[PDB]
Amino acid sequence: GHWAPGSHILWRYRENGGPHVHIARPVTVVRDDADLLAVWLAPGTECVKPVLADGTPVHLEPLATRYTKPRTVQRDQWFGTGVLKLARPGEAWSVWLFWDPGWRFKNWYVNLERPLTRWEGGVDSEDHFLDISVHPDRTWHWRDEDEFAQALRDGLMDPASAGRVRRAGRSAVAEIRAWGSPFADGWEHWRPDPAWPVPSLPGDWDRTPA
Ligand SMILES: [Mg+2]
Ligand code: NA
Ligand code: NA
Ligand code: NA
Repeated sequence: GHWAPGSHILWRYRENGGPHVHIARPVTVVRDDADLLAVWLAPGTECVKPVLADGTPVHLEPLATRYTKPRTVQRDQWFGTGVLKLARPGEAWSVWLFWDPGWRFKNWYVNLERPLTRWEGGVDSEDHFLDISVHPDRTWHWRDEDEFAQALRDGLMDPASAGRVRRAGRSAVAEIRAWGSPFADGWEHWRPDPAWPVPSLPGDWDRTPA
């Protein structure tokens, strides 16, 4: 069914090309219905993320080896300001909103990704490398095209799957140009309940969907 608002769930990503969870983010359900899942990732939340096995942050590893060196997982507090994440069922992206301090809206970010798979504890995806940034003035640009390219060269995607990601990118860009959902929907005015606690990272955050 659908989770009640205020419910705590996990928003997760698998490792690239494998079954194990490498990102796990406890989030609070904002909305969950036939048209949309919306969740809030609060500052200070304990999350899991990948790191290189030698301790190098993934983003700090030179691009040539970023996707080839062995990885492990680390638990640590979410860095920086909170994120509201929105995803339509079946859609090969989610849209995340970020604000500067004092809730001054900054941008929407379209994260191209495998359509979320719902399971008992939350939703799982696989990241598709390419992102889009959208500004309040309705302009847009790609982000992480370099990572996308490298991931292709390293065989993390085959040309077919890469084609599908770019097709999704073009569909999201058509939505941005049309100023469709969720851009036009006023999520930038959304605020969390100040009563909501910060959700904990469950000890079994790594369990696979049955
Ligand atoms: Mg991404
Ligand atoms: Na979506
Ligand atoms: Na709007
Ligand atoms: Na919006």
